[PDB]
Amino acid sequence: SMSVKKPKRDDSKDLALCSMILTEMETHEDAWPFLLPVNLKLVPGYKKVIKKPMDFSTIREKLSSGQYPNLETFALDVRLVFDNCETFNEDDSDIGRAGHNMRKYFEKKWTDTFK
Repeated sequence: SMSVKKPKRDDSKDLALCSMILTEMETHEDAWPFLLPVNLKLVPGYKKVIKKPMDFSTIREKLSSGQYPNLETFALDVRLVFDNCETFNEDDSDIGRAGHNMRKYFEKKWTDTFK
């Protein structure tokens, strides 16, 4: 509350560390569905169904330009990528499996780096 604060957690490396995680996600072999924004002209249904599209290139640009106020807003956009994928793709599809694999990969790196 006013003039009453928990001890200050060091957040000075968060930017660098989120960039590293994002690099590891970018270079994973199953990243290919997620590297670029879904082409809303060429994929029927996407625009109407997926209210907030997100992809790794968009996260990278937001990251690089100070548009994440903290590491939690960064994790929310990563999770959005996989939540969108589960909304639009069957579990038993190459893309559906890719999204489950990548979410696992991310959540481990996240826990190991920050928890």
